[PDB]
Amino acid sequence: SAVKAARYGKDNVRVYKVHKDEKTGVQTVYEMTVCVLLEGEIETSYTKADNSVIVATDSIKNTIYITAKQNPVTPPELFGSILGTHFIEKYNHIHAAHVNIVCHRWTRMDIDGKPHPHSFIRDSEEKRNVQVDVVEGKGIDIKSSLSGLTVLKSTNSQFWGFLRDEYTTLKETWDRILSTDVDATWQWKNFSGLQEVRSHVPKFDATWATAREVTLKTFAEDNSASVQATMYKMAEQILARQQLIETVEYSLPNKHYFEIDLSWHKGLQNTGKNAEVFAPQSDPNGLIKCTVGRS
Amino acid sequence: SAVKAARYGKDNVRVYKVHKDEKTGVQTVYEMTVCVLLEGEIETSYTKADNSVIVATDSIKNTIYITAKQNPVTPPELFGSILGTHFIEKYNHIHAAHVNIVCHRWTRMDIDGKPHPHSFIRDSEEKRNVQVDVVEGKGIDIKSSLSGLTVLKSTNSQFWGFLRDEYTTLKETWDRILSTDVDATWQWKNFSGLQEVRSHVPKFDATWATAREVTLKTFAEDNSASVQATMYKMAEQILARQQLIETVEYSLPNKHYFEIDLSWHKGLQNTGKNAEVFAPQSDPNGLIKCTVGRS
Amino acid sequence: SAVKAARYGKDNVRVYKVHKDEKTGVQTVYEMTVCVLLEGEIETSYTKADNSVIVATDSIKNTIYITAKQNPVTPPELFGSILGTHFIEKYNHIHAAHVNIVCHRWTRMDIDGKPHPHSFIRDSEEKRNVQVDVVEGKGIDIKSSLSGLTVLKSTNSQFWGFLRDEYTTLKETWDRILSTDVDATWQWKNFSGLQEVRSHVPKFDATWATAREVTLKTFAEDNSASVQATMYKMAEQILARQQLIETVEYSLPNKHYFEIDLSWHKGLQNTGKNAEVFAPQSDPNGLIKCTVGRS
Amino acid sequence: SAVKAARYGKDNVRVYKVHKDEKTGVQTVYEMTVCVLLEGEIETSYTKADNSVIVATDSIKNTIYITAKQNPVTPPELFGSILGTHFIEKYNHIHAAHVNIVCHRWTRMDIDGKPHPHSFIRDSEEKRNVQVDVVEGKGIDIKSSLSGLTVLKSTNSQFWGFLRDEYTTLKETWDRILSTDVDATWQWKNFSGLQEVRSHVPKFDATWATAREVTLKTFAEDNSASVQATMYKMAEQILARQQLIETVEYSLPNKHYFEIDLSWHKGLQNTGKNAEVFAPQSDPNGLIKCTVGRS
Ligand SMILES: O=c1[nH]c(=O)c2nn[nH]c2[nH]1
Ligand SMILES: O=c1[nH]c(=O)c2nn[nH]c2[nH]1
Ligand SMILES: O=c1[nH]c(=O)c2nn[nH]c2[nH]1
Ligand SMILES: O=c1[nH]c(=O)c2nn[nH]c2[nH]1
Ligand code: NA
Ligand code: NA
Ligand code: NA
Ligand code: NA
Repeated sequence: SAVKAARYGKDNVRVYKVHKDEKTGVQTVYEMTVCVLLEGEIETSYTKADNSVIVATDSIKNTIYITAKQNPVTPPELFGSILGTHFIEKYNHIHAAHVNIVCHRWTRMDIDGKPHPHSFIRDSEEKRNVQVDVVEGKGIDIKSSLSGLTVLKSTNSQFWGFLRDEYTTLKETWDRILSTDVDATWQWKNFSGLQEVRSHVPKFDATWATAREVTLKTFAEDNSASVQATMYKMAEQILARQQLIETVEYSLPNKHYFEIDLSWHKGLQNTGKNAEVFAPQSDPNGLIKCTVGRS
Repeated sequence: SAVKAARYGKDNVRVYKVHKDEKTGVQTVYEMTVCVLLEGEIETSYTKADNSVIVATDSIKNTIYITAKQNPVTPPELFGSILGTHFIEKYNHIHAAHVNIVCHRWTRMDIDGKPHPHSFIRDSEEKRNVQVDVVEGKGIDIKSSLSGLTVLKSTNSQFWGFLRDEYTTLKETWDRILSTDVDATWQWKNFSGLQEVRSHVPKFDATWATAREVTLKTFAEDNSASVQATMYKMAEQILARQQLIETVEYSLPNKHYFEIDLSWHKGLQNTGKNAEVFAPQSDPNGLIKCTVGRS
Repeated sequence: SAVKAARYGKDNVRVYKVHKDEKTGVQTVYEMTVCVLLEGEIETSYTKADNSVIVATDSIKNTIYITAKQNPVTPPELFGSILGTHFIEKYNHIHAAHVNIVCHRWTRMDIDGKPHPHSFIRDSEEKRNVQVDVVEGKGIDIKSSLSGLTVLKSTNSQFWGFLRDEYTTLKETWDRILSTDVDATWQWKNFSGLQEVRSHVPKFDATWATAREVTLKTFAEDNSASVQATMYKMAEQILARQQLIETVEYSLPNKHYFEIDLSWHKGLQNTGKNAEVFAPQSDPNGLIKCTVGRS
Repeated sequence: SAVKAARYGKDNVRVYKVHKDEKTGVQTVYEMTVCVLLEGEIETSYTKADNSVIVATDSIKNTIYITAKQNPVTPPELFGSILGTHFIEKYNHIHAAHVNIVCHRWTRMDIDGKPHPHSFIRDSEEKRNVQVDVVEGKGIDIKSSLSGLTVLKSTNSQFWGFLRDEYTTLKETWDRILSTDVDATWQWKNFSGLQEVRSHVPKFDATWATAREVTLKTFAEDNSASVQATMYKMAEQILARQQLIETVEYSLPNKHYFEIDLSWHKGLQNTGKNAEVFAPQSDPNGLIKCTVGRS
């Protein structure tokens, strides 16, 4: 037997950082969960009990904190690139670093219509994420995403004209509820290294905001023919607005809300045009994915 | 042996309701999870296998949907009171109904600065809840709450002057992070029945809003001496603003964020006045509770 | 306003302890999650920012570890009683301690048919719990429980003869699936203090084992008329076998498995006597409770 | 823009099946959660709102139930292969089916030392899983796994001789706790189609049992030099015992248990040889992966 692939590191490293403006007194907080996995010439730790090639996972944890102390942690694409580059430059035998960062929301509170200098609310479970793969001699590959964005529209969704055979019971519909949790990923063109990532820093926050805005506006405004058709419209728009993106991937569950026939009870009408009360279904759920790239 | 207490019913009943304004085209959605447990002369179902006294839990589920079809589901204090009263009036041998409702957030989307007629976002995991106990001959007892409101302030929290003995290692501090998940409950004066609950309908939403506003403003503005002192200030204010409330209860975890000493690494300064990077602690956590009533 | 009730302490304190037999080389592990909440003359910490009355929650955490170092942690009824008594004896102004312990399963591995001296498996998510309330001048109240015991029987469950009215759609049945997660609590007679708890130490593990054995055998063997009737049989037996128990409480969800009518597809028969494939329902669920005491 | 990749289907389909032996009266239950995602000539559903190419996700759900009614659901490798093959054969334009199955434990109860004919316990949260990819013209690729197997050993784990630099604080150790949740995957050689999968049916359960047995015995008996070294030993053995396996992958968290220094309290000794009470750490955790194949 032989080691075909190996990686190891530290997962679930929670990090908080505060920035304090001495002039204005305003404080800004960042909170993330970080995972770093390393690859390189480490097979002998597996096959020969040779620990000399192991950068201890505990040391990786220390490094994340030190790096956060000495560098900006925003945008996460930059922080991830700095963190990954550190490992491949510092250790001769480490040739790839894989950094995943989940950013948690701490939104500044408005108290009596004015922004508070040091108080924050977790205003959503929505996350902003990055995956950064730093590979020696091959540059920096970055996938940015948003996830956990939960939305619902109560009308202006349709689903008709699908395949019908002996396995089909679903009725065609011209008016249904559509609800989903959005997971959207945009993949950046490969960067040559840190200098290039730094050159594009302003684009990271702007592209996240664009992806979010396009997702929300398209969801709200599209008279949806299917989840498939609506998600494609979202992806097309994002690719149009940022040329440094190579692909956009969406993964959308279809979180079903079922009509409840109450006609058995005093002829109560609660279906079709009369539907007011519905049963949200926890499971099963449709799951629709697509990756959109350039012609 | 004897049955000392018994209750039974249906839990985890998910309900969605839509209101459609025909004039304006605006739609409004409500989503809840409902639990109803009944008590009464039902001991023989336990001791003698006498199912004749059992209103089937499946029938309770049907009743929740029917009641939602035929009545307002907002404010939840009203819906809960209607639902509970139904069971005690309809069934001679059922003498108490216990209704718990969790309301989920579906906040209207703003698209290009204007409110969208039929699109919504789950803008937080914060819940608004009610517990309604409807007891035959004893009226309606209602406890309203908010829960899952997660906040953090990065300064203006202190904790010093606590008891010090041979079990104490905690250092006194004049500047720390304070973060919590707020669970706040206000207990209404007993109502005589549905007519009285209906008479006070406008007070329910207003009191929820007040409790939320007081919680946020007090958290943000108090230079906190302890979680204990800050939460008391919140409760005092709520009781002052709504005379129909008898008690306010808060249950607050103290979600710790620890300093990280980095001095071992090149004399890096990251404690006290120099603290920028912290380690959020998943567990353990302080847990502070208090119930405040009138003199 | 006035403080009507207050308690505070540390929750989610994870503790592991190992016992090493020097003679045999056998090791035994215990893992628990502990919560301790205190009450006493502490109102001024809330109303006056008087921290002098506060035993810091951090100190409570330290105390749990120290107490685990210096005492047996099994049975948990004993450990909880020791821990609670410590706080009321040590601090003049603390008058009640509320200790909750969740015990996690670490079951010794069998390797090649023999018990391994130091390797363990989490063989179930089932917990053994205690709630110990130690109140100055009022002794020690202990509630022992098991929870998270998930079982299913595929036949020998019935449900017929329930109330039928205009809210009822449920069909009577003489053969259904019954599945539940068992939560069973037995309440001990009040103990005068630690000496008395110590006097009964052997009864704690024995009564837990009896409660578990009775629950499993009754579930498996009863041709169940309802969840209500089966759970009463369990409680009756436990009370018969341990005279120091005052009450037994069961809380059982009815985790529904629905028939799937497949007759629309080539006349496939999958209902009644022909039912083979079912749809487990995540929600809603029945919830049945009862507290059984002595005549 | 163009569709680069697309797949869609139904996730979280819960399925239960019962087998009833008419001769012996013994019943056997199976419970699974199934996901099926399809690929093929479906791009126009995304780009042109052409639903004619969509096999509705609801129909996929129906198909899972029908297929479970008409076929064995064990071993899951077989059921998954049948289910996947159905979609590629039935629909001309569907060219790949991706089937994921999670099998839940329902272990027959022993009552008074004898196996009960129709009562079961969820004796662990451990799962047995399969991923089956059925691709038209390319056969059937099967990855079998176990996951959620949680183990702990209290001694006979070491970790010393790792890299030490200015980022390192971890002390070398010759005696520590090792605890992990095992995720182990074995990848079968490609099968040409259903006939070949059927030919190997007995090997599936046997290989699962072997993988489990090897994992447990190796964990218990290895005087572990590192997680890396121990996991390699496991993988090597599995590959030796089943020639139809091409690779074995392990993913193991290192769930840390920290010593607690209590020396500040009355010189209490609880470190090194005196360590009895430890603090289990919820996060962060080491994460160690490896894929082992043949020379
Ligand atoms: O077994 C281990 N492997 C590692 O890579 C490691 N790093 N810290 N502790 C460790 N333990
Ligand atoms: O055992 C049961 N008890 C009940 O109260 C009930 N209601 N519906 N099905 C039921 N099953
Ligand atoms: O606000 C606090 N209250 C307390 O009781 C406490 N104990 N430790 N830290 C604390 N912080
Ligand atoms: O938008 C949808 N897409 C689908 O593929 C589907 N299948 N059932 N309902 C559906 N809705
Ligand atoms: Na390198
Ligand atoms: Na009544
Ligand atoms: Na006392
Ligand atoms: Na095909």
